[PDB]
Amino acid sequence: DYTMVVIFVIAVFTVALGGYWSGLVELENLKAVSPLTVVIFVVICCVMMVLLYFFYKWLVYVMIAIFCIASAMSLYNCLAALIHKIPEVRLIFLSGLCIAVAVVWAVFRNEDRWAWILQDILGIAFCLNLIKTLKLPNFKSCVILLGLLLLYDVFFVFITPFITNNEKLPVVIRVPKLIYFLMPVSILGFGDIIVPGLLIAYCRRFDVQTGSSYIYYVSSTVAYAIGMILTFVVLVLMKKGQPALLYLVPCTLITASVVAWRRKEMKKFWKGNS
Repeated sequence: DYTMVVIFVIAVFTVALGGYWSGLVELENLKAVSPLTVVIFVVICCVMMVLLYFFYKWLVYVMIAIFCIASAMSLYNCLAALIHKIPEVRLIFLSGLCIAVAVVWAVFRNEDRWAWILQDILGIAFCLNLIKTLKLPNFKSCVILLGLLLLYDVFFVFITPFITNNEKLPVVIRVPKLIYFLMPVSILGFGDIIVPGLLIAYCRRFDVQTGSSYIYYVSSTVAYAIGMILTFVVLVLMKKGQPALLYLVPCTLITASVVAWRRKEMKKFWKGNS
């Protein structure tokens, strides 16, 4: 099907652009001018999932509204830069366009014919903003967060078989089967684009901080693409829904570690340039 080639492009240029955009912000700061909170992150986080499981009805609409507002803000921030490069009334027009798109998507949520493109655009903007704004301070935090979320995925795949209202969470990216375009789905969540996206952004940021090159950014992006290809290959071969993190976290972490080791730049990479 011609969706494993489309969702591979949507989920790779979003990560690559987010990492490059994050490194572009860091270049201006140089020019013009956590290990203990993991327990709280685990607690609070899983509490949110428990609340979603217990109060799905009246807690899916608040999640939808939060997604609408956050995606509208992120889309405005993303589209602002492109026009800032191009040589206020225009800014308020862009804000109106973004809020109109968000409200149109919110109204047309269950129209599965053309709401998927609006959800994909809003989600791409949201991920492109979360990859840039969220600043992981050091590779220790990157490893901790990626390993924790890999363990969360493992729990996802190891608990659901034991167990086995009409709304749909907007946390996912939906693409129909692009072979005759009812339509089936090709779902890829936000946590498979953001969580390694933060690591590739950190690789680009560290590369910008240390001299001027593209080794870490290119290596992380290539390894992420290869991990996505491996995920698709495993999905095709074994007729089972395998979480993408399980194949995206090792491929990126291992290659970052190898690049750091084979460059005498591990100590700074692990501690941070600070």
